[PDB]
Amino acid sequence: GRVLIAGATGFIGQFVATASLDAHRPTYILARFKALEDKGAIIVYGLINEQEAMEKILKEHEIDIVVSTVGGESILDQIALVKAMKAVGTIKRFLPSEFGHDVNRADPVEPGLNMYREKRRVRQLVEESGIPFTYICCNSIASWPYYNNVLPPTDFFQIYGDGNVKAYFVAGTDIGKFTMKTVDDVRTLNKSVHFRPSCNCLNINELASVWEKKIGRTLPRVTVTEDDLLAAAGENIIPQSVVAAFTHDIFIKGCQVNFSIDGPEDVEVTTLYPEDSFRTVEECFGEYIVK
Ligand SMILES: NC(=O)C1=CN([C@@H]2O[C@H](COP(=O)(O)OP(=O)(O)OC[C@H]3O[C@@H](n4cnc5c(N)ncnc54)[C@H](OP(=O)(O)O)[C@@H]3O)[C@@H](O)[C@H]2O)C=CC1
Repeated sequence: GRVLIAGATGFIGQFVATASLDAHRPTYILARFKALEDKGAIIVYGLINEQEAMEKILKEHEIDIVVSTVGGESILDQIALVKAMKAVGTIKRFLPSEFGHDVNRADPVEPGLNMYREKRRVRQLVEESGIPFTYICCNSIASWPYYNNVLPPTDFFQIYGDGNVKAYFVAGTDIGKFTMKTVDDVRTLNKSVHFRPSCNCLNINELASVWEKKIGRTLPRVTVTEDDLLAAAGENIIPQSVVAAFTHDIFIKGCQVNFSIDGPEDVEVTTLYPEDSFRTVEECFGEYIVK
């Protein structure tokens, strides 16, 4: 199947585009990069918010799989993309711009809640339009989780709340690799795919300690309270306050870990692809040290 990726120069999109090419999939990358092209990508021109233009591309290039990685501020640009895929009727799988939490289960404060409102709206449209779908709920990219946003700190650690709430951290390269595995898997059709690598389930205190090992010394630790984060969210400064709201949901409320994925509409990456190891946080934090 031919893959079209929208947002391939984006933060997440670069990993997904690169993984697709590595897997020897025919990959088309939508342009409003040199490394992408050298690796085999075909560049096509347009914007996902122009319905007619998208219908043309999907038809002319015989696209089977569409993956959108547009940013938090462009979620509703996908509305015209969904109408376009419904029109051409030949799409075998659509992955919207999801790449985070389960937007149905999580309940962040504003203004994070508005972004989830928009992603839910796109899901409703996808499902009513009968387009086959996969929702990538891949939790947190493996990084230092700065409340407003590279590298982890070298002065002091800001620890949210008790620093004892677990989250899942996934290498950008693993986000890409495992995402592309799902696009034509029978087991991920019309499912949410959750990324729960058991070795990468860490709290902020454990993240700090991993980093302390890498830098060969300790830093003081200071508390950033729940109210500190809610005050930052309450400023409604975009996109910083959005990240503050998500930080509160993850590290104060436990949103990544506080639900079962046992039901028929949820699958989990490590059980789908057994004996296929995720990179560790130790490993990722090791490559920052090469700078
Ligand atoms: N799990 C995690 O830790 C994280 C997850 N997220 C999620 O990942 C998703 C991707 O966001 P992130 O990588 O920051 O996105 P970026 O802002 O880094 O990249 C967005 C990409 O979308 C392209 N784009 C935007 N609008 C259009 C359009 N109308 N038509 C065609 N292309 C368009 C942009 O192109 P251009 O530059 O030309 O405008 C850009 O290449 C979001 O849903 C976000 O919520 C993102 C970061 C952290």
